[PDB]
Amino acid sequence: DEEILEKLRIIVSVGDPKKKYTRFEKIGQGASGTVYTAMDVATGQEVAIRQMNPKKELIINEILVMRENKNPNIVNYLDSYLVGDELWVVMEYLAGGSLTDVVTETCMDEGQIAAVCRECLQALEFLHSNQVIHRNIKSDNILLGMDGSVKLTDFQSKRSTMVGTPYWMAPEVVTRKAYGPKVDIWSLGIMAIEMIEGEPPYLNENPLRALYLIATNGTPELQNPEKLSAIFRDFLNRCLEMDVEKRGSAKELIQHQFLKIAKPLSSLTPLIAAAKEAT
Amino acid sequence: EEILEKLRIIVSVGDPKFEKIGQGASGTVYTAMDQEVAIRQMNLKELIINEILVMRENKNPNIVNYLDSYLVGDELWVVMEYLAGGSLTDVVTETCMDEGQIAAVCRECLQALEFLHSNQVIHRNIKSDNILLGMDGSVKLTDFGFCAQITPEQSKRSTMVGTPYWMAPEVVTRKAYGPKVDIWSLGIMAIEMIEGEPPYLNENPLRALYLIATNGTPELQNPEKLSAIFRDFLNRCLEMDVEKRGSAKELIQHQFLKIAKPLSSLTPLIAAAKEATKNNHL
Ligand SMILES: Nc1ncnc2c1ncn2[C@@H]1O[C@H](COP(=O)(O)OP(=O)(O)NP(=O)(O)O)[C@@H](O)[C@H]1O
Ligand SMILES: [Mg+2]
Repeated sequence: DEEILEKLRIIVSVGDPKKKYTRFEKIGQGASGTVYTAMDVATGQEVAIRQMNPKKELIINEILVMRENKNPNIVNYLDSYLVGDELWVVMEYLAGGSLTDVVTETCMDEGQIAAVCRECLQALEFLHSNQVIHRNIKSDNILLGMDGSVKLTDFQSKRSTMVGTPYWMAPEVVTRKAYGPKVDIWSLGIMAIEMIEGEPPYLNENPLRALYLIATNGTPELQNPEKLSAIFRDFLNRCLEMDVEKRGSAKELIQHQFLKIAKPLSSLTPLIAAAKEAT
Repeated sequence: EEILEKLRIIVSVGDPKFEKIGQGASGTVYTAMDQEVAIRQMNLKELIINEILVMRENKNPNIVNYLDSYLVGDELWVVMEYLAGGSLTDVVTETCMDEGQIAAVCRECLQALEFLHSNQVIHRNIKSDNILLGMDGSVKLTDFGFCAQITPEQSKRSTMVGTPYWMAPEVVTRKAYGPKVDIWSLGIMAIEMIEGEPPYLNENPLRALYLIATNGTPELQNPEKLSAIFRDFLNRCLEMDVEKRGSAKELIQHQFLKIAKPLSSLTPLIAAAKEATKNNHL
């Protein structure tokens, strides 16, 4: 408990978070811990707060790592507090909802998809340079701002029965091989397909059949290949190479020509407006 | 929306009014009482609805008793009977069972299956992890999330449902299949009881699917250690030809079951498993 506490108390701030924040509202769904949205009473900034507390954790190290390493395209650590038999971690939050609501209720054009893909690749290049693998690049984990900001958020037994379909997972992942950061590039490709088709792949499959198809055939079958520009199709091909060596890195894909048709992020705000109206 | 209203409509809206057993996935499980009772909580589909409805409508002494359910939006609760003897997995994984103890478990499982199959229900997820044990050596089946309800109208399924290592070949290859898929899975559970693990467990789940699809009837590591009668029972459970494979009704009459010991013979296995688990944690 010594090492554990002391490191906290270096970084954790003094004060009562109960007075610094108002308008708490549950949204998680912790584990691990419970996650609320709330508002800074001094600045009006809206934040997300996770309250938790404990077998052990890297918690302190991640916390330390994320306080030292921030990036505009991820939701960043803001502050932390030890509150009684609890720990509170305060992180950034955005009010424009998830990419999956946009994907579900609108039809994105290639310029908008390129804008999103570019923001995500900026997050991924950053994370990968810090030896972090997200592992869950999917529309549910992309948060949008009212100004069109884009941030990544939220970053097994063989005997267990599979419940959800792990549609975003790379072949090397589903076949339980050793794997690296490029699994995130695969999931990005899947997410780009989701944006253009308006729903994730494998929707009509059992988890096991989907698992088999991913391992065996790799990329899902494009429902309507004719509809995509050559340059978008090239970008997808680069993301969804089954051979990890041939698959692009985040750094390389940042240079891809598809990203150069990206609209300004302001082009996403009409999509957020549609999605909120729809929901 | 529709499915969640359906779920809502099954649920009791009464006052549940908090010991812990262990936290699984989908979601985490807990102990309690009000008669000793076991309660599950989860906070999000049809699998839940199916499980609840199928359990409600198919009560039987060899099936874990469903009691009630209460939903709180957010989280959802399912209340079942508590079996304090743990799972058959703890036993096969930490102890050696004799043929008499194995026959006893097989008999009880076959009783559950004959009942389910007679009610047009296929379990599709038979494995030691889904067999729970009472402190008196009771043997009960759970986990009805993946069960299929068949009809003369539609008597077969073709979907890859189950857990790879226990799935029958006709299931993994997406052929039209029926209740006897459960008999295959029971045979694999018998292999767990002999060897500690189902075949191919060291392989990744997809490798296992391929091996099942290609190998068919799995081979024992040491067939010579088995009695001829036990070996015959296994052969009948794991026949590639569905027609030749035994039904639950048929296998209940098999000579292997005649050597079953009293269910009391299982409590020393439970004790050993408990002690082993304690060993593992320290
Ligand atoms: N009615 C019950 N009585 C006693 N123990 C139970 C009961 N139901 C579940 N358990 C146990 O409580 C734990 C619950 O976790 P759980 O996820 O339900 O099992 P698990 O199957 O091995 N994980 P999963 O593969 O996702 O189902 C397990 O260890 C079970 O053995
Ligand atoms: Mg189970």
